[PDB]
Amino acid sequence: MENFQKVEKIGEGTYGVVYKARNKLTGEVVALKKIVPSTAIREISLLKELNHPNIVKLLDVIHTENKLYLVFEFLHQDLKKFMDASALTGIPLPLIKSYLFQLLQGLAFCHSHRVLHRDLKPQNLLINTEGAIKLADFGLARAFGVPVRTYTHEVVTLWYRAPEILLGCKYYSTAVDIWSLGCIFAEMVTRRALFPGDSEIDQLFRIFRTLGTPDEVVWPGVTSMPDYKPSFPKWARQDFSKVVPPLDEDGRSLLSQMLHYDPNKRISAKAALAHPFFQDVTKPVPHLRL
Ligand SMILES: Fc1ccccc1-c1cc(NCc2ccncc2)n2nccc2n1
Repeated sequence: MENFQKVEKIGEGTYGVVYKARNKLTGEVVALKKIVPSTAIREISLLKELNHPNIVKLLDVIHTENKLYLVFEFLHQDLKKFMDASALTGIPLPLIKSYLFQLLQGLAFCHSHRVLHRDLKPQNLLINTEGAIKLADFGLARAFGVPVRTYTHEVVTLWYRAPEILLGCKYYSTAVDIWSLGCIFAEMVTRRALFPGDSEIDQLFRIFRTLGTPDEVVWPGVTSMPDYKPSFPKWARQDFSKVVPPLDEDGRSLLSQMLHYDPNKRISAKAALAHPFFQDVTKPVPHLRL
């Protein structure tokens, strides 16, 4: 750690403080994350090779005196701040589309290596002045787990959590990231979180109020999952035209596929990239005030 000068705290992450820092040597500006069982070290070490333009680069791992630090490529802003700033007029559809397209490429690459994110949210989707967006903290959930509360006791949000996780599936898949990204897509479009649950049941019931209570017809095997209760209320599914106006039919079609209940049938990142919604994708440059 003597090789880095902390510049400022840029966030309180799931696992510890996140700092902007400078490599006293090279002068490189990085993000430094404070987080060790050998299994966790091996998993993190493998992430050093999971390189892609839409994945925040893991530069190095420092483990000294039993304290662990991850060193990442630095990006200047997150999607949460950008959405808050763009709220009066909303993020233009071409930019939402470019961001969704890029995020799907990051997911497709990681998922091809069977690496999950598991905790996508606006706070870990990072943007630069060039119109790129990148996913931060990919693979960390498998290495360290996803706790109920962060190191600062902050509640880890449930808003983007896939229903199979909430229903107690032990061996959930890459589909959980597609669900989270669908929730984020809806939020960019409407300027409001889609499912802002404040407990596991409120999260689950919010999903059900919009998408309908799942049953054996739409999700074969759902009634067998650990946390499924036959006493869940039965809500009817809402039309997406009500849920995400004024998104066009291509976007609604893709969203509906990203929010399928049955994880085996939820669209993959690779298939989503081919959806007609991306026929006219471009790469606009966002207005960033840093
Ligand atoms: F991914 C994260 C989760 C939670 C907290 C921070 C992060 C977080 C935030 C950033 N940069 C964005 C930024 C820059 C300056 N001020 C604020 C944010 N960065 N940059 C690389 C990793 C990272 N992780």
